[PDB]
Amino acid sequence: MEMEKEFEQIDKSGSWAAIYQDIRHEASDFPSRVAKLPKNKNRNRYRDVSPFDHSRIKLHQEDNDYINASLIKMEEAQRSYILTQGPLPNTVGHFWEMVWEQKSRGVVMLNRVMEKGSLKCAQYWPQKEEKEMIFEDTNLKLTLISEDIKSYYTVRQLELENLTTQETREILHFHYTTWPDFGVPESPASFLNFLFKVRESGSLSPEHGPVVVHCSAGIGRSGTFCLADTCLLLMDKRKDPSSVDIKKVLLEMRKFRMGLIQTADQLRFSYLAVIEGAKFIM
Ligand SMILES: COc1ccc2c(c1)OC[C@H]1CN3C(=O)CCN3[C@@H]21
Repeated sequence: MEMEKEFEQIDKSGSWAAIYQDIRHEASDFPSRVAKLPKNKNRNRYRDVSPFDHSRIKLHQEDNDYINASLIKMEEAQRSYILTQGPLPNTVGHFWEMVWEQKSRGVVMLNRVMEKGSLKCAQYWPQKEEKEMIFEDTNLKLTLISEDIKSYYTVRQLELENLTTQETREILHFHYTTWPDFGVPESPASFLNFLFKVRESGSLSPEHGPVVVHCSAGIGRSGTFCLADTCLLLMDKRKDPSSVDIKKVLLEMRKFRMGLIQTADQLRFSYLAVIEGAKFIM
């Protein structure tokens, strides 16, 4: 079925939970043996969210190459994404090592450091120009260059220096600051505006390594972001845009990381975002 009328048909019939449970039943199951090794316990935030072995990002280290991060490679859309958890106190150096080694231009953050009165990820970037951060375990230096605070999101320019080689690179930090502590946003307008700002920066384009996107677990809000981006790109590429099937795209993405889209409300919100976004594109 088309999307917008499939949408109204699920609303009128109140069957979002049944649709979402079907997706959960059909989703791929692949091994995640490296994630479960005892030496990696303090590298995982949640015991039930792990990268598959076949698609995990490897650190360029011989001691321990493990990080909780997955490469989502979308062949028809010609887009790739790295989805990862919010960094932990003992993985902030690994996080920036990955950004460096994978040649990423941008980092997309969809959570606040504290939500619901609890810490959802480490404070992993500097807040003042004159107070830079040094990660001694991976030999990197990170400096805040500029910050632009808007009503729904903040964009930061950062400098990452590999202290071994003295090479430097500019990284863009796109921080969506207004996702509610509970539920999903009422309108997709600010989320879509944010997606378009990331696009306009070059961070999603083939001349760079894959964008790094995270929330707390790296599957819910993060899944909404890449699912909406890929569906909109396919609607531009194809002769028949009504052929784009958001449930099929989501199941394709779940071949590369488990659990993408965590609730039936997130599934409905993803439909809404693609529907509204397809009208603005034209
Ligand atoms: C309904 O709310 C929105 C918000 C943003 C946008 C929407 C609808 O339409 C599609 C794209 C096209 N676009 C740009 O190119 C810049 C921002 N907008 C995006």
